[PDB]
Amino acid sequence: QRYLWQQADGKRHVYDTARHRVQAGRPFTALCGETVTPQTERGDLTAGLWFDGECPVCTIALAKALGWPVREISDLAHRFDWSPALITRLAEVLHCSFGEVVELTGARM
Ligand SMILES: [Zn+2]
Repeated sequence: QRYLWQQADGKRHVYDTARHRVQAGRPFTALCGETVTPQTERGDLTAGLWFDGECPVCTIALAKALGWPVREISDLAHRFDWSPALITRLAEVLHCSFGEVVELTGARM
């Protein structure tokens, strides 16, 4: 498995095992491009205690990276609430326009 989940900075992010090794107190850069530090006191190093919500940008980015059809990624995207900052970041990660992410994610408003 090239990609694994890892809770850090209050969300379950995904990371590329070819580029990072997870260690307590050490930063890594997740698929969403956020640099995050797992901490033992937050339960980050104990998988049975991962209670944070999933990182929406990492989730969508993982599906895209596993080669999902755009319709399926869209259904997946619809189960998150997308702030404008989340749309912008996903746009940067998918390397597409803001308008295409709005369409993909069903973000209204
Ligand atoms: Zn993330």
